[PDB]
Amino acid sequence: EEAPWPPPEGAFVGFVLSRKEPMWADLLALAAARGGRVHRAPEPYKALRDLKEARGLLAKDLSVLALREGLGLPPGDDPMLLAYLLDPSNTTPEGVARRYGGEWTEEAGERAALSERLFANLWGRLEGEERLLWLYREVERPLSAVLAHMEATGVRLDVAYLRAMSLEVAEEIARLEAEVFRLAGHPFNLNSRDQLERVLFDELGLPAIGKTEKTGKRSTRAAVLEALREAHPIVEKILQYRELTKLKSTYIDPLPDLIHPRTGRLHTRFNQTATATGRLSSSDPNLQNIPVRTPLGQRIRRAFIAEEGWLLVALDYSQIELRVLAHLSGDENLIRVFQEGRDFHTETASWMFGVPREAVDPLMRRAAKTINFGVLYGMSAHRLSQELAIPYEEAQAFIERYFQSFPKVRAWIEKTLEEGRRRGYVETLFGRRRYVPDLEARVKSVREAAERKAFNMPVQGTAADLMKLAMVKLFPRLEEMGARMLLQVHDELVLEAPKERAEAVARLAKEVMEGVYPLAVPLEVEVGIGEDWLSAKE
DNA sequence: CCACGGCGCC
RNA sequence: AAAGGGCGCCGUGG
Ligand SMILES: Nc1ccn([C@H]2CC[C@@H](COP(=O)(O)OP(=O)(O)OP(=O)(O)O)O2)c(=O)n1
Ligand SMILES: [Cl-]
Ligand SMILES: [Cl-]
Ligand SMILES: [Mg+2]
Ligand SMILES: [Mg+2]
Ligand SMILES: [Mg+2]
Repeated sequence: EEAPWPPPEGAFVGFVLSRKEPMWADLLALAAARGGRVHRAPEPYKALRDLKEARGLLAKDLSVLALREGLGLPPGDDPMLLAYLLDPSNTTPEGVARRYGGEWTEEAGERAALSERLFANLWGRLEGEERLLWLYREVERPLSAVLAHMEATGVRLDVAYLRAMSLEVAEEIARLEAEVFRLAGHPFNLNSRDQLERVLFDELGLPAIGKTEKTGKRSTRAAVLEALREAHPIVEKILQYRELTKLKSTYIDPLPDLIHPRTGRLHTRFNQTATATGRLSSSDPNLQNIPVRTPLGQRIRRAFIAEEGWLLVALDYSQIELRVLAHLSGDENLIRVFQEGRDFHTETASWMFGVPREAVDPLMRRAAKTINFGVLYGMSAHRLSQELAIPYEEAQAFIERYFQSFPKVRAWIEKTLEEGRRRGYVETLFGRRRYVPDLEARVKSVREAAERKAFNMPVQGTAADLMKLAMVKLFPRLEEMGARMLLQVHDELVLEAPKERAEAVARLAKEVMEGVYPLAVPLEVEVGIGEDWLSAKE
């Protein structure tokens, strides 16, 4: 069953890393399988040079390690991508092997054999699924090479700035904690919401605003505290303490340790088979949880900087999910908002707060956004009434008035649920599927939860599909200009270009992103250039 | 790791 | 008056 290295062209690779992060790992073993015959590499790094592509489970990760080693080894077929298209609950090689056959072990030869076996199995299961195969060939497979480039290229950090920030934030946390304990009259677990609830609402007697979801306790969530800002001096201190503590522990302190000593850069890991709707995920750091608006969240982006002689170019799709909803629903009022170049959240804020659009400040706009997303995407009158501190019947009436402004959105939700009940799944514009078997559940809460998943997925997943396709379309032209693609998070992409090319790069990227796919509304992209991510994000 | 819950980012 | 989606974190249980 064994055979000498090197393998024939087209064989499936298997590999074992010393740790899960390819930029940080040694390649313990490398092997390839073809016709069930397995070829094991005598010297893994040397053997990488024999391969023309990385074809097999986790191909992107081997490509990342190859790039570190100065080798252009593009990722090719990967059964993980096939499995994820078949059903996005398929997210790990372990889970995929368990579901479809075989076993994910710690031996390279066995992994190579499994890759071959899973490719055949899953490819067969996809026969005739032309829309999923289009996603595979035109989005997922080429995107894997883009993600390999992003992860291996990494991004420069201003480590001196982070070190200073850590000292400054620690000092401020200490001051805040001390002042909180003084205002409270005693020390307590400032990280315990149960203890906070007691201090705020029993001991200091502040009025409670909201109830927690499941247990109906007095909520201490940020929105409640924000509304109690002027009720007691302790409140603003708690809010600040919570945020500083969180960002220090998750970003400010860990980031400098993630700088790779060989590259001098941070190598964020991107995963394209991780979420239920098709959104990309990042880890080490998870970029998702860096706040956009707060001073410290902004200071964190200031720590992400361009290489000397380069600039960062940051591009953000403006309200892409709402534009997708306009497209999918065909709602005329929604389409009109974007055709007329208006801001959805400002327009609706003006409507719901009864003030002119110019009077909609960022605080009001933030409040409106939270209401819009909650209402559009399925919040009940009960929850809305509690959070808005209004009677139930008033919240129920607001919801009806809201959808009366966008009548075809409701029609779209209903049609989507009707077809989903029939088919057992829902789909994005490009045909990415999420299975929703609980649409036929008899238990009311179980069925209704399935419905909310079902009509949310086509919007979020289509937005994600669009970003991924834009990345695929942009990448080769970027490389032609000597530029790099570094980060993707939220609705944003961050590139790095030589200073002399940055303006041309910004123009090209905006164009490619705005024209990625024709919709019933235009796509808008905001673009900025700077030596750091914050300066570029403006 | 799994469950539960509140809370936090988009 | 059963609780928007996605992704996380922590706490509590094991
Ligand atoms: N509470 C929230 C917040 C966000 N989102 C989803 C919907 C839009 C997407 C991106 O968030 P934002 O960029 O903040 O929203 P936006 O519509 O693009 O508004 P803005 O112009 O302020 O960015 O995340 C959501 O479902 N629920
Ligand atoms: Cl650098
Ligand atoms: Cl379901
Ligand atoms: Mg936005
Ligand atoms: Mg949970
Ligand atoms: Mg938040």
